Amino acid sequence: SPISTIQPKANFDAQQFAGTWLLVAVGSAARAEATTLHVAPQGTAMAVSTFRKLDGICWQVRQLYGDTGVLGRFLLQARGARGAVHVVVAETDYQSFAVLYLERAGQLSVKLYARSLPVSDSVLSGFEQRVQEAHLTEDQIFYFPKYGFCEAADQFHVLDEV
Repeated sequence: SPISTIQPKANFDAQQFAGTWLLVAVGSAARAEATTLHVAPQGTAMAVSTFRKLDGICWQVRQLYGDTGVLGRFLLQARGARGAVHVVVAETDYQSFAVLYLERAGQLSVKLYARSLPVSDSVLSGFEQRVQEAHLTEDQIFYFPKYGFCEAADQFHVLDEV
């Protein structure tokens, strides 16, 4: 459980974390992009919508980040075939960036989100420093497009995992 060694944002505040986040980069060993997150607090848990533009069409996936009893630590419960996904919001100033850790089947990934572009060089370097500390190489870092985002899908392109 590599993600259990990660400290969540102290006194994580869902209210300040709410809103829109843009995916900047992902560090993962896991073997059409431009992603956007819409976060809305639901008491203790967080309702999370993910939007991705594929071949011009915007798709939306509605999920629920369940409260795990530790502020800043969430759980995307397993969905039969889909293994459970542990989520941790580590570093974040709520106003410009967020570094999140995800774990599935014991495999840790690190994601960098921003409120708007461009992201500061300091945050980018910080993220890179966190990626190597998670035992991931520079070649396991994937930077997403700064163009191609979308944040609205019609009823025919919405997947509800809630």
